[PDB]
Amino acid sequence: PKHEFSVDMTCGGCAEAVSRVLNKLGGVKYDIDLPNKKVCIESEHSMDTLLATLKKTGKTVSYLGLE
Ligand SMILES: [Pt+2]
Repeated sequence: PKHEFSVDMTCGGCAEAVSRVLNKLGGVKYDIDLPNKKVCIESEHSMDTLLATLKKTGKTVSYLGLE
């Protein structure tokens, strides 16, 4: 599935932090829209796992649904 999340990223370091947690999880194809504070993730990970992984950045995260 393709999941979209709102992630409260402020700058390049925030976008990097998101990338780092997703890279460590593995099994994800993602793209990060820093200006609009959004992250789209295609994977067979559960929405739950993806939410928890994004939250490891410490940024506020919410779920914008399936794409
Ligand atoms: Pt930042």
